[PDB]
Amino acid sequence: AAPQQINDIVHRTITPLIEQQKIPGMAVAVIYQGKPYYFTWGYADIAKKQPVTQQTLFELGSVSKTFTGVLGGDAIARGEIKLSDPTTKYWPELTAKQWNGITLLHLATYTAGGLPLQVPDEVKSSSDLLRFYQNWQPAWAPGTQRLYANSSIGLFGALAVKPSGLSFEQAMKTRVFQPLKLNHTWINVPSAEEKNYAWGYREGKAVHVSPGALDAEAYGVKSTIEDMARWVQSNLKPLDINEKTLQQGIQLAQSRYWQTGDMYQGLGWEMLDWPVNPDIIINGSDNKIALAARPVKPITPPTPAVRASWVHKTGATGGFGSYVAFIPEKELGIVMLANKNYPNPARVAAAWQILNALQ
Ligand SMILES: *C(=O)[C@@H](NC(=O)Cc1cccs1)[C@@H]1NC(C(=O)O)=C(COC(C)=O)CS1
Repeated sequence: AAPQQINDIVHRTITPLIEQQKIPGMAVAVIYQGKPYYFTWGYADIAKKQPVTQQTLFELGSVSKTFTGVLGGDAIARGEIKLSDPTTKYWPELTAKQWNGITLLHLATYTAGGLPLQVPDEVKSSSDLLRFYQNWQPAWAPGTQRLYANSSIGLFGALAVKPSGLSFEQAMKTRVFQPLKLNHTWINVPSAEEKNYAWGYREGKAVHVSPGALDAEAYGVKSTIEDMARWVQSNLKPLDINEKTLQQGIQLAQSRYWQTGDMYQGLGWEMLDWPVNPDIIINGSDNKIALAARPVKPITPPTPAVRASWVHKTGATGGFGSYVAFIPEKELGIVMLANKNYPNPARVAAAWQILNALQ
């Protein structure tokens, strides 16, 4: 069991959320004074009456970008890449003139100048990808507008692993998942684990995310509530991580590279100063704002990770909705995994109500 205050706020917050949003299955972890407390509701498979458990795998959707950002941070710490490196250093075939001046930093932080939200479904092979990026015309100069984009950070992740000689999946397993003992976190779910893979539900139909180019880097990780609680713990307290470059990569992913309004862009993670205005984070998570182009101000040098921050990331696929938020100064965090893609503001409002009650 958990402290009664945790049980109380979680039951009082999540129960009406599930009823109002018609969520079939949900798992929540609260990290309180560094320790995890787990809660499950509902079904991973409705028709087959399989309950959500602490071993159920959920599609994290864009929460995957936090792993990509940390893996990139680890590569920086290893001396393998620098964020100021030009994109063309790692992909010399990207010869089109618009790529002159676009750095890894711009890719990682969605500031390359209008790379689109999605890689087109028609783009599958590395030859298709090259044609896509060679034909793309920026709307803005690099480093002026943030436009959230799988095609931007997805390319960052693919290029950041090139010096290592490893595939993106192998780099992620060897350099992030394995050192942190994330033993049930997968880019590709093995056959033997399919029994634990929840179905997502979209308009009442059971669905799983479809393959797409750069999916692993941008939205393709599946994980359990236990592994996600450990991921939060690791990002809350990197000084407990023994592998020095991973410790440093976690810190670098919470550095503040750009500001827009009151939010700061990290590597994958986004941050605001704590205490936050809850209306700012709730309303800012609505796709009307979160997917819009917004002007950025550079932070030179990037601010080293600030402990008194609200650090967070939403994620979705067609059938799933996920949210992670944590406050390093308070040793406090939350993971919310659900097998329905329900509106971002409802996730953020519930998470803030829980964490604010426990601060
Ligand atoms: C990040 O979470 C992101 N999801 C993906 O790009 C991965 C997906 C694979 C299949 C469907 S989404 C954002 N999620 C969503 C969503 O609500 O699912 C978006 C909504 O898109 C528009 C347009 O409103 C944007 S991409």
